[PDB]
Amino acid sequence: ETLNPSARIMTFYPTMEEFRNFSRYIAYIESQGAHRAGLAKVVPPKEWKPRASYDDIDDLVIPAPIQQLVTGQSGLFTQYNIQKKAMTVREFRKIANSDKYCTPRYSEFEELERKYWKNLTFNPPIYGADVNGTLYEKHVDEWNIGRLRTILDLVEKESGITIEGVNTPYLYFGMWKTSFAWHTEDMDLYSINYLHFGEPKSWYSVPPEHGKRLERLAKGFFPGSAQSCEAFLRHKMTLISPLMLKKYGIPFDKVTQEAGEFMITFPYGYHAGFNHGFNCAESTNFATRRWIEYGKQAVLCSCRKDMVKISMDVFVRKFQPERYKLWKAGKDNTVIDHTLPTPEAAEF
Ligand SMILES: O=C(O)CCC(=O)C(=O)O
Ligand code: NI
Ligand SMILES: [Zn+2]
Repeated sequence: ETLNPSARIMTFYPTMEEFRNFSRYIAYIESQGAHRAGLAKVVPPKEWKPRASYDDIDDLVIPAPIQQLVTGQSGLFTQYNIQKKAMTVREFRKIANSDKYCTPRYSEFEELERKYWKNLTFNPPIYGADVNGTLYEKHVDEWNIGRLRTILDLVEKESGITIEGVNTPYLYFGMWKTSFAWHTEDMDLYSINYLHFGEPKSWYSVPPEHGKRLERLAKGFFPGSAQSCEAFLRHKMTLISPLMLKKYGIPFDKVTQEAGEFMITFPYGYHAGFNHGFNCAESTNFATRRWIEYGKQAVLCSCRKDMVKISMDVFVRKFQPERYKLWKAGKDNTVIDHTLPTPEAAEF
């Protein structure tokens, strides 16, 4: 409980030498207590760039843009997705920067944040989300979201299963007021998010050690949804204002991600946020040894069946051989300490 005791969102500025080993640097920031906030920012070296120029993706296709309809009141909302026809990045950007959809004028972030929560349910925006692809140049070896080199790859490499968006990269083309609802990652994995260009992306995060409190709140406020899946928040449709969190004593922090910056989310870190205007982000999941225990206890959506589900078997057999027999029987009653860093952090 001694590292990052206030559990506030931390920001890191790795040197080029520190930057080169991804898994090692994650181990480092966890040794600093970064994981306790559920979310961390990493600012890459000035020298580092994922791609020389972004003026050649104009014809990139967004096959399934989503119009985000939001209904609700008193800081509690549900988001409904309407799939729109395919469109190109040009067409998206022109719509995004049009007077109908562009960022309103404002002075400070808190003003814009207020505008977001006041106008969430009006003028439904369009989000170019979940686009399969990468904007990295193929020769970039540092923090390449396409090939992060973590133990998550045991899913693809050993068992030959590709899960789109999970061990493959996703692109997100945002515009003003496009939202991502409160969620942890599938199987309570880590996620990494790089903002390639454009207006900022703002984030809310709840410390993993208080994630159960957010779940109780959500269940209380959406009792119908709670009855259908135990894990209805995994639907990613649930929006809850910071005013409501504050009212019910749920600790959280806020951070704004700027172009050229990484965000890292940690296992069982609930997060949500919105885009300030036209931008493009790239995202995927990854794992560390610490994640394995979260994966084994992750509570999954029960109402759908096509939901992302990863067999933990290969991970327990490889990294926890001494409890594999116990776990297969279902007698593994390990309790997770959310304040503990990943073992790989010992050297720090
Ligand atoms: O930018 C977004 O739409 C949300 C990304 C996200 O939830 C993540 O990177 O874990
Ligand atoms: Ni996420
Ligand atoms: Zn469900």
